Amino acid sequence: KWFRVYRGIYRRR
Repeated sequence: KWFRVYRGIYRRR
């Protein structure tokens, strides 16, 4: 996983 996600990019913290 990556760092804390945010509004604008689909990911998982």
